[PDB]
Amino acid sequence: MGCTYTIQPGDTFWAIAQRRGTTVDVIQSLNPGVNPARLQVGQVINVPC
Repeated sequence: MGCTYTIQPGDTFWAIAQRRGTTVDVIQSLNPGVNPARLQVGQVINVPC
Protein backbone atom coordinates (compact mmCIF):
# COMPACT_ATOMS: atom_id res chain seq x y z
CA MET A 1 0.00 0.00 0.00
CA GLY A 2 2.71 2.45 -1.00
CA CYS A 3 3.06 5.16 -3.64
CA THR A 4 5.31 6.22 -6.52
CA TYR A 5 6.79 9.47 -7.82
CA THR A 6 7.84 10.65 -11.28
CA ILE A 7 11.27 12.29 -11.47
CA GLN A 8 11.26 15.09 -14.04
CA PRO A 9 13.89 17.66 -15.08
CA GLY A 10 14.64 19.96 -12.15
CA ASP A 11 13.78 17.42 -9.46
CA THR A 12 16.35 15.63 -7.31
CA PHE A 13 16.59 13.07 -4.50
CA TRP A 14 16.79 15.47 -1.55
CA ALA A 15 14.51 17.96 -3.31
CA ILE A 16 11.72 15.49 -4.11
CA ALA A 17 12.21 14.16 -0.58
CA GLN A 18 11.53 17.58 0.94
CA ARG A 19 7.99 18.03 -0.40
CA ARG A 20 7.39 14.27 -0.20
CA GLY A 21 8.09 14.62 3.51
CA THR A 22 10.95 12.13 3.49
CA THR A 23 14.76 12.19 3.56
CA VAL A 24 17.59 11.01 1.32
CA ASP A 25 18.26 8.13 3.71
CA VAL A 26 14.80 6.83 2.83
CA ILE A 27 14.76 7.66 -0.88
CA GLN A 28 18.05 5.81 -1.28
CA SER A 29 16.89 3.05 1.07
CA LEU A 30 13.85 2.43 -1.13
CA ASN A 31 15.29 3.03 -4.60
CA PRO A 32 18.98 2.12 -4.22
CA GLY A 33 19.04 1.36 -7.93
CA VAL A 34 19.69 5.04 -8.57
CA ASN A 35 22.30 7.10 -6.72
CA PRO A 36 22.10 10.88 -6.16
CA ALA A 37 25.53 11.26 -7.76
CA ARG A 38 23.73 10.86 -11.09
CA LEU A 39 20.02 10.70 -11.91
CA GLN A 40 18.25 10.10 -15.22
CA VAL A 41 15.50 12.31 -16.66
CA GLY A 42 11.92 11.09 -16.37
CA GLN A 43 12.58 8.35 -13.83
CA VAL A 44 9.76 6.80 -11.80
CA ILE A 45 10.69 5.80 -8.25
CA ASN A 46 8.98 4.73 -5.03
CA VAL A 47 8.08 7.17 -2.25
CA PRO A 48 6.46 7.08 1.22
CA CYS A 49 2.74 7.61 0.65
